[PDB]
Amino acid sequence: GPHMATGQDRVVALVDMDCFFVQVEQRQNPHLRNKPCAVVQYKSWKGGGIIAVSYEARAFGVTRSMWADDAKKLCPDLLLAQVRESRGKANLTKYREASVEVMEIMSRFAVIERASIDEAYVDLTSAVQERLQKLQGQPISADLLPSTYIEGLPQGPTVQKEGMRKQGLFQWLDSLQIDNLTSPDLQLTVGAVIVEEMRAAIERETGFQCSAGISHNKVLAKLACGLNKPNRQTLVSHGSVPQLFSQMPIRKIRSLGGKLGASVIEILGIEYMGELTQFTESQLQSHFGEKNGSWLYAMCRGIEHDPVKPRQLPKTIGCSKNFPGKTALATREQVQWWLLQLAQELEERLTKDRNDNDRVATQLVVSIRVQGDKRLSSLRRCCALTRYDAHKMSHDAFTVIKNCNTSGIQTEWSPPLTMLFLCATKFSAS
DNA sequence: ATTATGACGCT
DNA sequence: AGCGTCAT
Ligand SMILES: Nc1ncnc2c1ncn2[C@H]1C[C@H](O)[C@@H](COP(=O)(O)OP(=O)(O)OP(=O)(O)O)O1
Ligand SMILES: [Mn+2]
Ligand SMILES: [Mn+2]
Repeated sequence: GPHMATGQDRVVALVDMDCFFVQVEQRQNPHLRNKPCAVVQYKSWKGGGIIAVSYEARAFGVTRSMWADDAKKLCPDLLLAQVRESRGKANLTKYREASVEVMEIMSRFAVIERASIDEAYVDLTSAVQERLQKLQGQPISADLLPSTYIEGLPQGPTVQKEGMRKQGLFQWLDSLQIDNLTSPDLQLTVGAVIVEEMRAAIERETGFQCSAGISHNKVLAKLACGLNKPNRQTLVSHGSVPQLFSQMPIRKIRSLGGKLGASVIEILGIEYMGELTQFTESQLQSHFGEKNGSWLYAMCRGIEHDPVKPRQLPKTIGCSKNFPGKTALATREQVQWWLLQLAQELEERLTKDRNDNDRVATQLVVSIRVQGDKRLSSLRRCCALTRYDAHKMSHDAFTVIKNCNTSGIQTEWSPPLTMLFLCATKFSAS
């Protein structure tokens, strides 16, 4: 009853760019705008691999991970933009720099947690409190929420999507008690007003559109974000959770998309997030461990406490390349040349990072994969990163891996390497 | 031959 | 530390 926490203490948003790498390429090249188009890396093997798809192209069935030649079978007029290649490898710098553009705009409104190259969480609790005093018990006009969906509405007592959106929004606003400065629903609404403003700023100042979710925690905010994409934002209230979760596959919730989620389904014989409410906390802890069990018990009730961490910059800087099938590295000279290529891109990014962000990495992590293994990584070894010098870093990387070579022969490498990875970690201020 | 990343958990 | 999981 009165002592039962409801996880309504915070206002959290998740802002996620719409078909991000595609929009970066469409800003650069106007011919690609408002077209079925995708971003591809490499070209020689089956037209290259698709890593981003415009909403026009999705309508034809084009998806991420599809080969471009296969995508063209679904969409013959599909337009393609290629990822830049430097030192023999895909180079994602243009998209990292576009990410920074967006992150710096978001940071003007609130402290953000960078969650990926194209999304960040926002803790809006304080900003909401401030806007609420500005408002002075003034009602929130629908005009302040021109792209917002209220999940679960309209309900009860109609043909257009925008018409439905506004119907739901009006039901929501009509019910709001604006007199209470601590009503969670009011706080979420004001949160949504601020995110409309954030999203307008991102679009005005970069040309990029995005979607967003507004709720009381990160997991619900992310789920909300995807409910109405592209170019829209969705408010998921605490009250909307039982209906929303009653038909929500468990795999849809962040962190449950893999083996744990499959185990929840198999062991408990359920399909939907809401079905978890029928287990005790101890029951869930018995199956899934103390931490997961407690997390699941609260999460299926819409409650989660993971903070929006104040971190805008990535914690690691890495450079990775696969060498699939017959391209696998089988000579020492091969392995050394590619370590140098990776090390050279790493040095470039590290040096820029040091100038921009007043920090220095102190540890170099080296990872490889060997033909036959189908783990992502076969071996991970660390060494000291004492200077930003590609020749030194690549020599050091070779040193820490060179005894993986089963070859009795100096010059040959066996088994061949199907992946190399250099990652700079453990930053210190400088 | 679903690539290039990047965060966090376990022991 | 080195490995595994989950993510975009
Ligand atoms: N598995 C991947 N491999 C390589 N790059 C990826 C992968 N997933 C995502 N990316 C890149 C390209 C994406 O444009 C960008 C953002 O990813 P994501 O938010 O999942 O989709 P998206 O922004 O392209 O479309 P949308 O978010 O509108 O569905 O990150
Ligand atoms: Mn996105
Ligand atoms: Mn994303």
